[PDB]
Parts: sequence; structure tokens; C-alpha cells
Amino acid sequence: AKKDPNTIMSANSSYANGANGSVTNLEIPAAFGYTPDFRYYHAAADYTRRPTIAFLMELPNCFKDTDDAAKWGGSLKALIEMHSRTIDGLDYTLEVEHVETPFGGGGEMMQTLSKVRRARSVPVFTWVEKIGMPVSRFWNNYILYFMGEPNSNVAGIIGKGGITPAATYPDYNTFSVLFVEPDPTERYALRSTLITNMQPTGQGPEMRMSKDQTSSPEQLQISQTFTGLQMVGRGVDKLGQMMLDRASQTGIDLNAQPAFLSDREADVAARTDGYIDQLVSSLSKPGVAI
Amino acid sequence: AKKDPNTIMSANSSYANGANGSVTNLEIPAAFGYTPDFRYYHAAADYTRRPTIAFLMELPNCFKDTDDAAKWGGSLKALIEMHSRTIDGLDYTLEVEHVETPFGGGGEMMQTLSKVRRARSVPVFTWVEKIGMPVSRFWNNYILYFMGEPNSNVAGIIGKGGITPAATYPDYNTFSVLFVEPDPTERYALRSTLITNMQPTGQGPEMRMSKDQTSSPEQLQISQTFTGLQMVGRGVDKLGQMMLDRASQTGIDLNAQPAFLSDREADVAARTDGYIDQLVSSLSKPGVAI
Amino acid sequence: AKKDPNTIMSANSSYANGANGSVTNLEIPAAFGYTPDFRYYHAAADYTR
Amino acid sequence: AKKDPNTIMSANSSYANGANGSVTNLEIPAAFGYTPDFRYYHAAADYTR
Amino acid sequence: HVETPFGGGGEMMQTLSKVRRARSVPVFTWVEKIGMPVSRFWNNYILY
Repeated sequence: AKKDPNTIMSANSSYANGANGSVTNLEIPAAFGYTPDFRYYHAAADYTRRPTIAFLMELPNCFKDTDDAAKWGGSLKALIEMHSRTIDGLDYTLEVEHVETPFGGGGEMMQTLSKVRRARSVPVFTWVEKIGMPVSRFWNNYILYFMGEPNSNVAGIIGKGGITPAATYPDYNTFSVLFVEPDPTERYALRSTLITNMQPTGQGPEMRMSKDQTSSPEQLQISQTFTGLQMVGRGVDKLGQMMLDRASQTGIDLNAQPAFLSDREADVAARTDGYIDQLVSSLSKPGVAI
Repeated sequence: AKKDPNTIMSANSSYANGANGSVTNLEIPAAFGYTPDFRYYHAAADYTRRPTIAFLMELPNCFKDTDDAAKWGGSLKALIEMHSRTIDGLDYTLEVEHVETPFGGGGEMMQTLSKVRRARSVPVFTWVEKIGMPVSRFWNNYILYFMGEPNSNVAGIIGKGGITPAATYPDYNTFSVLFVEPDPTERYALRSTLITNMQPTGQGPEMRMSKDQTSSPEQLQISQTFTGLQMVGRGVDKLGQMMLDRASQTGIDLNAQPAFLSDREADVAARTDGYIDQLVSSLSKPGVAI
Repeated sequence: AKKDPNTIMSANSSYANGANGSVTNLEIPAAFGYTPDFRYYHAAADYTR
Repeated sequence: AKKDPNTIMSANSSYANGANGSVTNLEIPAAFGYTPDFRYYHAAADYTR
Repeated sequence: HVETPFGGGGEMMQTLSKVRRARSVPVFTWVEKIGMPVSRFWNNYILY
């Protein structure tokens, strides 16, 4: 119940600027020197990765030209944030390059800095399909009516009148999402990324049919890849922290949630052939005495 | 037994236009957010995939020049609809392609929409041979007479004098089929495809022979690949639903069906050597009384 | 199996004078306009030498 | 989905006289100077033949 | 068959060209007996 006061950085400074939570001090004695020290074991706790959260920032402008923008917007929001079974393809690792010249004839070489780069994010989503199969319809109709159509290569929305001449710009049929890596307590942001220019790319939903009556019916799983143009910095970290602050937990107790069934339905009460029924209206009790 | 009123979309609109059955409302909270809520578990039921039904729509015109068009046209319908052990190769997945140009020298890029295309169906049927080899004979004679003949590359039906010109058009020796992927109750159609221009292509039936008297005799399976042009959309779904409204299940009950034998056959009744015979004729019948 | 009655030239006149067999009608829609139509694909059958 | 109001020419004039649609301003900062700017990426869309 | 695109969406049109038939390459198998009458038979057949 005690640890050294220098275990946690007093202030988030220098290379820890912009950090949201508590950052361990690297100047505390470590285990891999001469010998491990038990006095500083509180500072040896590890870091474990937690699932990422998708926050939707922008809706496409094409939704306003349909019959119900509320439906399209809400469906996209739920699919991005709540139906996301998995995510993958996010990466902004750095990469350094050097130029090399021999240092004498003996075999040594002299290395000089050349360039620095950054990896690219390729958002990938996975969904599990449901009764009435709404997800495949959502994405197929999105592509067909807001992007090209295979037979003619023209969006099906333009079959209406009055679509603006500026339909070809990305804002018409693209959106933006924010990815955040929270802490174990879900109170601070450790990593954030802001990707835009997002619309379906590559293969669409898997639409296939076949007949085999002896084979057990199976379960479909949608997977889609997206375009992206990502940004990272400290402003994105602040944006992620604000988004995380909007999601408060005070007062929540999953143990004390009210049961989703308050009491048995009326049909059960009428059958009068249960455990309580025998006591209520079968046995006599003249009483007990001594 | 009480789901929320908003689990099922009240009406099919937006991306659900033309849907036949009941489509789940996709703005109900899902289980992959902060926590799942047990009050919305009826909405977690998963889509499960059922076998495809094939309907014959057109017959080749060459059946007319034959001595019996009825038998050809009945055999083709039965083979397509009833004897089809397995079907595969039906696919109309989409595909989107983009073009790129770097957004600076860091590594990022800007992707611009280029084109959208659709997949192609390659129907494959599979059958099991029967006594007399009717399937292999049907298909071999179809190819030989209504299609090229290997030693002359001429249809064998032309040996009759009077065959009309315009025998090179597909309507002479091609047919059409409609495929439907229904729901668990088999009342509403979820996916459909209307392929035409269908006729055998590539390898025909098996046709090998061999001698081995020490081996166990084996069966014969027929695999046939076809050609075709397919259409997809909403009109095809309406056509499929019109087809599936027929073949209604009202009235039938497999459990209550009559047995395929009503009573023992006469020769059995003449032997007089069974269970009932002992009671009826052998045992003494004095009567029991007290 | 049915097709458009205008699929085949009926007279073999103009540039089809002297033809022996049947000739397709060039005035029925082809696939390389705005979009193809599946109602007229019978005229998309091709030549083979 | 919001983009810079100055992304498109207000009037097709100068070298854009007679243009038949929307034309990029060619005045928004490009991506090949000191750095690319993400506030002006809507104008980085490319013509496609 | 031959093939030609039916529009630019990806669908294609297929037409008949030719029909061909397979070819037989018979193979027999025997088991040798005392003496070697089978080998002698075939070798002398070929040689003479």
C-alpha cells in the first residue's frame, strides 16, 4: 500500500508532453541491471492494449438528397460505432532511411541520415449479418446510388433532378471517423488518429448463392475495406480526450442494473399450476401450536 | 415473449426498398459498444443461409423439331428443378477501383473514385446417375444433336430436311433459369438471379471405362457447367416473390401424411404363418370368467 | 424462347442483296451505347469463320 | 461534410470562359509546398478521363 | 466457346465455336507365369 514518490512523473513534460494519464518515470532503477530491486516493483507494471473506439465526426452530404436522411445517418452511426465486431488496418509507424559510404577499406561503413516517413492506415471493418439482412442492403445501395453503377458507371441518385454540379467532390460521398485507444479505466486517451476520405473500396459485401440440402445452414460475416487520409498529433489527442470526457461513468454499476424482466407475464399467472400455486390454493394450514 | 416495438423496421424504405419480409431495425443498440443490454437481445438473432431454388423459365426451340417435344421438355425441367443434387458458382459481388496521388512526401496519398464493376455467374449443376443411364444419355444427345458434332462440327438434327434458317441464334438451343434464396419459412425471397443463354460448356459427362474384377463397384456423378447472362435488381426480386407465392404450404403436414402402404399385401395374407395367425386360428378360445 | 420479330432482316435488300442465309438487323439497340438491354441480346451473337 | 467555400470558382471566367461545369479554383494551397494541409484536401481530387 | 463483353459492367456474352471428343490410349496388364510366355510373346512380336 506504498510506493516511492518518484514512481509517477510529477509533471508530464519533455517527451511526455500532451500525455493525458499518469506516465511512469524511466529514471527509477530497473530489473535488468546488476540485480532486481524489490523496493521499486510498483514501477514495473506493464502496458496492455485495449480495444479501439470509432467516433463518427462527419456524415456524407448525399444523405440530404434522399427521402430520409435521419435513417441513413443513424444507420451509418450505429454501424460505425456499435455494430463494429472488429477493426484492423490502422498504423502510423515511422521509418527512417540512411545513405552509406565505406569508412576505409577494412569493412566499416559510415551512415548518414536521409529521410523519415510514416505508415498508412487502411481501415477494415467486420460485421455479422442479421435477420432481414440489412447490412448488405445498406452498403450495396450506398455504393450503387451514391457511387458508380456497374452497367453505366453513373450514380443512381442522379436519376433525380437538381443534384448539384459539385457532386464529384469527395465531401458528397465520404465521411470521417476518429479512432481512440483508452486506458484500462476508460478515463484517459493513450493514442488517437483522425482518418477522413472514407468510402467503400475494393470488394463489396459477399453476395453468393448455392444449393446443398445436407449441409447445415451457415452464418454470414460482412467485411469491408475503406479509403483514408489520416492525421496524428497533439490536437488529435486533445480531441480524443474531449470525446472520452463526454462519456462519463459516474453512477453506473452493472451489478445493480435493474433486471430486464420486472415480473412474470400475465399468461403465466393464469395457469395456476406452478410451485407457488400449490401452497396458495392446495394445502390446508389450520396452523401450528404446542 | 416481449420484444421492443422498434426491433423490426415498421416499413421498408430507403435502402430496404423492395424488401419482401421483415427487416431488423439497425439503429437498435448492439452488443459491441460499452456494454450489451439484455433488453435488446431479440435484435441479435443472426441471419442464416438457406438452399437455393431453381425454376425453369424457357425451353429451347429445337425440342419442337423432335418427335416428342413433351418428353424433352419434361426431362429438362425435372433435371433442373428436382434432380439437382448441388448448385454453385452464382455470384454478383461488386468491385470498386480508385486512383492515387501522394498528399505530400510523407507517405500519405489521396484516392479518387475510378470505376465500379460486378461479378459474373458460372452455374454448375451436379447429378447422380440412375439405372439405364438417362442423365448421361440426355446430355450427350443434347450436345450431339442440338450442338456441334465432333466429326463434322454440325448439329445432328439438321439431317432432317426442312429445318428452318436462324438456327444459329441462342433461342434455338438455349434456355433460362431463375434462382431464389428464400427465408427460413420459405415464404419471402431474399436474393435472386435471372440467368439466361444457358447451355453446356466445357467438359461433358464422365465417359470412361475400365476393368478390375477385384474392386468394389462404384457410382457415377455428373458435373455440368453452363453459360449465361444474368440480371439483378428489384424487378427480379418481385418476379422471385411472385414465383414463391406459388408453392404455398397451406394445408400440408408431413407428420399427418398417410403411409405409403395401407395394409399388408395379399401374398402375405395367404401364408398363415404369422403373429396374428396364432391368435386367430391356433389358440383355443374357451373364454374367461370368474 | 422468344425474341424480337425485328431481329433478322426480312428482305435482304440494300447492302444485303444477294445474301444466302439470314442477316441481323443493325438498327436494333446494341450494347455499346448508354447501357445494354437484355431484351435484345439475341442480336449480340457473333461471327465465327 | 464541409469544404472550403473558395474551393470552386465563383464564376467561370478568365481561362475558364465557356466552361460547362464546376472548375477547381487553382488558387487553394497545393500539397507540394512546405507541407500538405489537411484543411484543403477537397481540392486535391483529380480529373479522371 | 468464344466471348465478347456485353457492356462495360463486367458481364460477357458467350457463343459456340466447336465440339471435340476425347481419345483412347488403352493399357493392358498381365501377371507373369512359369516360363516367361508373356514377355517372350510380346518381345518376339515386336522383334519379328
